Amino acid sequence: PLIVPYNLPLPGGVVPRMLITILGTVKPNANRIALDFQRGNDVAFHFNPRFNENNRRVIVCNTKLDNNWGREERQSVFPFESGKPFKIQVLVEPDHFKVAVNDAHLLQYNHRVKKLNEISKLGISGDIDLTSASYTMI
Ligand SMILES: OC[C@H]1O[C@@H](O[C@H]2[C@H](O)[C@@H](O)[C@H](O)O[C@@H]2CO)[C@H](O)[C@@H](O)[C@H]1O
Repeated sequence: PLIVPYNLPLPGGVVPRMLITILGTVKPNANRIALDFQRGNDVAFHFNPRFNENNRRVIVCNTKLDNNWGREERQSVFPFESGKPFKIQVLVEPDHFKVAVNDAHLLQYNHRVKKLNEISKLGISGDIDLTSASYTMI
């Protein structure tokens, strides 16, 4: 497998029709998963499934600019399960990141960081075994 935290370069950054596919297994007793699309120190798109936030499972999305978190966008649909293999697909669209999990549309995140060509790293972290992380152009 791959080592977590894992950082995947996005050469020349992200562009519409770029599809990123993450395969992994959620650890038993997992607490968190995080995908961080980075523009230098800023986090353009933080995708953060939380398995126990006040005894609820929730996905938090946010952007971090100059070390400051913005308005969180929370999704209560939680297709992840401890112990079980997942597929995360992030499709870059002109106005948002489109996320599907195990082939089901999960959420959309309107681009707050506008310089898409400067979002050049994807950090992958959390309580998972990482099987594969790749991108393609569709
Ligand atoms: O917004 C993503 C960001 O959240 C941080 O935790 C927040 C928490 O979600 C919020 O409910 C609370 O009031 O403030 C905390 C600190 O901002 C996480 O620490 C961070 O990892 C990100 O996931």
